[PDB]
Order: sequence, then C-alpha cells, then structure tokens
Amino acid sequence: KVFGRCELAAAMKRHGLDNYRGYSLGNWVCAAKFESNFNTQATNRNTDGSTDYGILQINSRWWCNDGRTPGSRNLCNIPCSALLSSDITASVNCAKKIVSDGNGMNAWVAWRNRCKGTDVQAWIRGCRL
Ligand SMILES: [Cl-]
Ligand SMILES: [Cl-]
Ligand SMILES: [Cl-]
Ligand SMILES: [Cl-]
Ligand code: NA
Repeated sequence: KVFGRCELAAAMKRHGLDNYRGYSLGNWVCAAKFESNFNTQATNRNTDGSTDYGILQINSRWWCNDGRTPGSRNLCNIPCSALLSSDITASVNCAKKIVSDGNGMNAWVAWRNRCKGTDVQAWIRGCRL
C-alpha cells in the first residue's frame, strides 16, 4: 500500500506514534517519506546481506526474522514480512522498540540526514488530525 501523507500521519497517530519517545508526528512522517516513499512494500538490501522492510525500512540484522541474515536477532519477534502489510501495526510496534533502544530516531540514518533539525511539522501541515 502506498499511503498518502496525511493518511499515514493519521494511521501513525492512531497507533500511538505521535510524540512517542518525544518525537512529534512530523518526524515519523518525514522518516517514512525518505525511507519508503510511503510504500509499505518497500525493501532494500544492505551490503552486509541484511534487508530493510516496510514503511520505516526496519532492518533484519536486529529487529525481524527473514531467515537469511546470519547471526541476526529478531528483537520485535516478527517475520520481516509482517512489516510489508497494508496495516502498519507491526511496523509501528517495532519502531517503538527501535526508537527506545538508546539513539532515538538516529537509528534511521535517513531521518538523521534528511529530517533531523528541519521543519518536520510541514509533513503534517494541512492534515485533519
Ligand atoms: Cl501500491
Ligand atoms: Cl510535527
Ligand atoms: Cl536469519
Ligand atoms: Cl531521543
Ligand atoms: Na533477523
């Protein structure tokens, strides 16, 4: 599923992501924009052989099981496929664990490089929330 901007903001809010760990909703929307272009089926292979999955490009090295990342963990206790669903519940639940892991949203390198410090409220501008 390819979400609209405000559609995704609303789904993230429903699932309690807004201001989770102090990160306003526009931070999450901006991160999704640059990680997946709002496409739940986004995947991207890393050089190390891990894969990133879904709207927030969550990595199999630590967070989900795909059966093909040797030595990896599955800290969200989910198949990485669950991260590609139209329903974002698994992605949001796992994102909450990632953002609580110590480095905040810096776990998402695209958020650090393209969202951090910017006018992230623009991402929820105009949205009926
Ligand atoms: Cl689609
Ligand atoms: Cl915001
Ligand atoms: Cl594995
Ligand atoms: Cl933080
Ligand atoms: Na894994």
